[PDB]
Amino acid sequence: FHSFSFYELKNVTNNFDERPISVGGNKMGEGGVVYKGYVNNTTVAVKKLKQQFDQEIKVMAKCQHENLVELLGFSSDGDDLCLVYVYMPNGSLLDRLSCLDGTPPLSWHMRCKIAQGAANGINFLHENHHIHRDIKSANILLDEAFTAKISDFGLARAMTSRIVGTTAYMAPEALRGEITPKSDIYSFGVVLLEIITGLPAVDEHREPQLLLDIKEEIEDTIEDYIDKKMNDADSTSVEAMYSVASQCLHEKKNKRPDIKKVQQLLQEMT
Ligand SMILES: CC(C)Oc1cc2c(O[C@@H]3CCCNC3)ccnc2cc1C(N)=O
Repeated sequence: FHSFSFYELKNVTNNFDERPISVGGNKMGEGGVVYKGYVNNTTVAVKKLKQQFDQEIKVMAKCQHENLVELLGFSSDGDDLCLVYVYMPNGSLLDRLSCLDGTPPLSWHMRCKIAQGAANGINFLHENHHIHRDIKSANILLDEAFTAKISDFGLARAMTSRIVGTTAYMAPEALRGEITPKSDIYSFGVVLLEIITGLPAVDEHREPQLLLDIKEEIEDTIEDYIDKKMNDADSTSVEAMYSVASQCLHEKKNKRPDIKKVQQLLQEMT
């Protein structure tokens, strides 16, 4: 990891121009704020935010995998804390599912590669005894070849008083304070429902507001929910991915499959 001085990161991000890229600024998104930078011949991602910063570096130093984002460097010039990453041209899975900024809809073929890639990333994390604690489509980034790269390891862990994560993706025991890798499985089940439907996990102007509630709705079909912005989706593979998501979303943590089974099932699907 390269140690950058804050001034270097100031200059490459147009003094952290917080305006969105579309408006002429450098902001890519927020969780801290993510800025586009240009360091020499390289386009980079600069996250300007301490325990979460030290944890992000700690996890990245140990975890290097093609389905995890790569940390290039950092900056800790007192007050301001920055994390520098390899640039992901196709942004997040959330934005590609919503076709934000007019990007074309992802094909079913591509969606299957993304789901498999994301499962391989979680498997590496779990094999290396790490619980992500914030698995969501906004944290699944896409490179130039649409290779799934898991991001945001600031809250990662090797019961708690401080409950953290994204409510719409969280398992019941996670909402209660339990720290378990079985909780990441549940959240991935929500991500698989987003991949199938193209619907966000939460929508205030929707019935049901929460995507995970459609599983109970179907248990009373998935064909009605399949993303219509695809022409290469076959019922056999869609139902097979839904079966994986359904198993992931079992409300009883011990009845959910481990990431290795999830990988195996996603492999058997294609
Ligand atoms: C590792 C991380 C800093 O990298 C990125 C984050 C991105 C993003 O972040 C949102 C806020 C943080 C939570 N995720 C959503 C949205 C859209 N595109 C993003 C591209 C990158 C990248 N490295 O090119």
